[PDB]
Amino acid sequence: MENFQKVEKIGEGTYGVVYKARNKLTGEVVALKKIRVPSTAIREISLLKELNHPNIVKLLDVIHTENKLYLVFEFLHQDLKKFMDASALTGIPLPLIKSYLFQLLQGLAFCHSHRVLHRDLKPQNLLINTEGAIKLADFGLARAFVTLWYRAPEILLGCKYYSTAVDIWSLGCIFAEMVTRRALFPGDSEIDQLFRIFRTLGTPDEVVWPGVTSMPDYKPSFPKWARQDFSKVVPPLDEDGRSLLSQMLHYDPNKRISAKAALAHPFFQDVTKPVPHLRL
Ligand SMILES: CNS(=O)(=O)Cc1ccc(N/N=C2\C(=O)Nc3ccc4ncsc4c32)cc1
Repeated sequence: MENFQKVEKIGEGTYGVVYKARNKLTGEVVALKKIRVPSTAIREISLLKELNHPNIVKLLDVIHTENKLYLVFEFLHQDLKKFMDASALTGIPLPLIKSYLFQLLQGLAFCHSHRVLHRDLKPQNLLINTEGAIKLADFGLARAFVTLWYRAPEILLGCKYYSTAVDIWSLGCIFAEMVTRRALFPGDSEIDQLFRIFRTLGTPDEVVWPGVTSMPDYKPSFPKWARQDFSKVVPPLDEDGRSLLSQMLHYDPNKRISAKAALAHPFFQDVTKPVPHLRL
């Protein structure tokens, strides 16, 4: 805490405040996260600094002093949310959307292989740089240690042991948002969130989701809505994209496409790595 010079507040998070800081020694610019200390957390966090991948924000150091916990991460200048706002008028070029989705899936496939979930993906957690790369931030902090727009159905229905599938659902929601320039399910409460999903994808039943009527928060009194055509939901997206999106938004967590299989989807046959025009 004394070895860093806080430059600016980057924003309050779920587990703490994040600051852009300069290492008073090395002189390097980093992202300092003050966690708002259980031994289990220390161990779980420790395993994360060994998780290195080009599409994951690197956890540089863990400072545990005076019974306080600070996480030092690599620093990137902008998040996807800010980039989307800046591109609201023209929208993000399809090639860039494809590139970003492709890299995010590589990052998830890597984390999922090590059995590490995110559980709380959102545009604010996706960081981009001038090189055309995009990285996932906050990976694993949920295990070691409010927007509901990207929350998977199983979580909303009370399933306690969710899987890697919840991250695929969130990514599918972000995918749709980049394409249409509007959040797909902008709920303002848990029941509103659930109902917005049902009104679009249809109220789930035992046919599409075996075991759904046995979920802890499922109510037989839920209204029964019909499923809408994806052509209406994400209009400009081509057939390959709609096909991939539909598999990312399958109700049944077991039928939902995995990150690895998504990487082989036809939608990515012509993927490239364009460079975005960022205004820092
Ligand atoms: C509000 N968007 S903006 O682009 O205008 C300002 C801005 C500038 C940089 C960043 N980067 N933030 C982060 C960064 O560089 N590394 C991180 C590691 C963990 C984490 N947990 C939550 S954020 C966050 C970051 C995020 C916001």
